[PDB]
Amino acid sequence: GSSPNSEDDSSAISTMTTTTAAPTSTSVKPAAPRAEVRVYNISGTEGAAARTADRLKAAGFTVTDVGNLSLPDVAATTVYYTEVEGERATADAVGRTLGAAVELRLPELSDQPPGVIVVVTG
Repeated sequence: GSSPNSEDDSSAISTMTTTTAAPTSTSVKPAAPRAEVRVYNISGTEGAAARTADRLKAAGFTVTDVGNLSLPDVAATTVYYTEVEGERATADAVGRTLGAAVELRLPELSDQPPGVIVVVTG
């Protein structure tokens, strides 16, 4: 007999999604060198003097430069430091490496040496 017929027609809906990326600005700033050591041999002798610089730079110190220079302020094998930041630490170690008289910023007034110096007499 009589059967119910389809009403009209059913509709449908939907949505659409979008996205966007954005660039990130990242910059790095240059580093600042701390404290340098420099081995001065006053008379010129064996490289055992420069050996203090070698082990030191390999220990993780900034610059270790070796040259022959007449220090008129020293009269004995002397490892000099200044007390800026902690420069006393490196020369306190090297003074024992070389086996020399370790001294404060006293040669600083006498001659004015750069940073920390290791003076060896020969």
